[PDB]
Amino acid sequence: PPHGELQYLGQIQHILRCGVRKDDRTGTGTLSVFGMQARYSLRDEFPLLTTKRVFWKGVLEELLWFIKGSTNAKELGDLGPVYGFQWRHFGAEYRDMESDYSGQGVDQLQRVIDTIKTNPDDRRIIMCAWNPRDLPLMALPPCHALCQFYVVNSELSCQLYQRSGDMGLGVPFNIASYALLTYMIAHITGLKPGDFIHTLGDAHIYLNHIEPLKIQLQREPRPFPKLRILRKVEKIDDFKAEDFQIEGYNPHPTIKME
Amino acid sequence: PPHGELQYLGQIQHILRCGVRKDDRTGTGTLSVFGMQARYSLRDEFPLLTTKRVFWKGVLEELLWFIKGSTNAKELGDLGPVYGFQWRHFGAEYRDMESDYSGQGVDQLQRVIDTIKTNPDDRRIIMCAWNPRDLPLMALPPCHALCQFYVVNSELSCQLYQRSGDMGLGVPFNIASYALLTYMIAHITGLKPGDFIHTLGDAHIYLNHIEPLKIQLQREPRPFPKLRILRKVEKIDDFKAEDFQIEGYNPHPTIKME
Repeated sequence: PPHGELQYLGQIQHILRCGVRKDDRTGTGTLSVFGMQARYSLRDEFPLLTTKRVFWKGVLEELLWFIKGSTNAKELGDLGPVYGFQWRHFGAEYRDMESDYSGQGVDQLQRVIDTIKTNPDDRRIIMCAWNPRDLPLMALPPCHALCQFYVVNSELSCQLYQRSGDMGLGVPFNIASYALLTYMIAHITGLKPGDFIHTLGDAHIYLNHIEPLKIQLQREPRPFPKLRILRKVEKIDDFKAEDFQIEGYNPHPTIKME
Repeated sequence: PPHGELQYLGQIQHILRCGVRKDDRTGTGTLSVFGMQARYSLRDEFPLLTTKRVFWKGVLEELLWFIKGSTNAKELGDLGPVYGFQWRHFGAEYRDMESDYSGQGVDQLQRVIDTIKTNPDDRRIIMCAWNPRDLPLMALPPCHALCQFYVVNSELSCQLYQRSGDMGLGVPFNIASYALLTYMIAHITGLKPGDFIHTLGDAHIYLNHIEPLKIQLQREPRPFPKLRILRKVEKIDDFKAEDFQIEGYNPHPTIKME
């Protein structure tokens, strides 16, 4: 039964071979394919990629920061609404990063947790993230990412749809990130993690990443690690970095893409 | 190079074999898998499924009705905001179906067309549809479907993400529907149709459809038809049913699912 990371390596191989040239916002070149999907099992393993060392400590710390709702870069400097502010205070008007937003906006993340435990069958267990630069740009701007949860047989699955995905830098970091979110939610709802499904719109490789990813393709995945939560934790806000332990992670060396 | 409909038949076969029992809103049973994707080429063919006769005339008429923005069921009886009203008047307050909503709300569909012709590289060419019953239900309710367009080399691609998909009845009808939308938009933006990518959250087969779909699996797809637009058309509002001709469609017989 093949290793999940073979999907990622195959998608990289496909973009290299079949991707078409397409420029991004800033006019920087990519090789691009529209529409991809991959599925990573979260059952007794954790999809932290092994063909390069992925920055797990930063996945953890940034996710914890989003879950706090912070718009204070210094906790990770008044950034405006980023993934925390929209995840915890969606639609509440944003003053400074120090302000007080209790009971203000939709709390998308708590709403997710609450629906899982009031109606696990619900097909609408959805949380969206916006790229901050889109918010001033237009009325009803499109989300950057939408995440859907699904529960069957006491297992929690998650599907992330991203309207674009940077295959070299952003995608491995996001697989780990939404896998960890799924572990965290499953933990507080008394469910077992199931699958993480990653779906992209414009899946792209930046031109300056082709060579480093060409070498990464030569590497054989090792068995994924396990993730342990080392405490019975109750509310999603109560998690801290020290509650998590990655086990049996043995990646190939770091690859710098910029 | 296999026929695109083999993907659909395979997904049906997978749900039958591996789907887990899961109830819908009304407590009706389905076999369910979370996360699927399929890709249908729109290049010199049109993905109107052939293992059963799909109701093309109703795909066309309902799509044309959505594009009108109508909330008048009699044009296809004051339904409230359905896919037209959100596609053409997103956020404008809805009185009666006869009212006057020019310049009211975001016109998601025109916005899509306008971005394709002002910035084809844009990764944010997105239009969402809501299930009407969700609108009174909560603040910032999740979309039912999100559709993303993509342009490279003068080809227009579309990805539909649906948070649930009824595999027996709804999915063939939606493949044809968003394929036709893609043909229509490509036509008015001077592009060639590219791919239609169909991605689902909870992909499910209703229990009472298992037997009919079991027979449908025994059938061999025929070559997809072609779709012709028989007029140079200018604005998306100017299309009419008689502008379209399906050619070389030779499906297997109708299958009634209810």
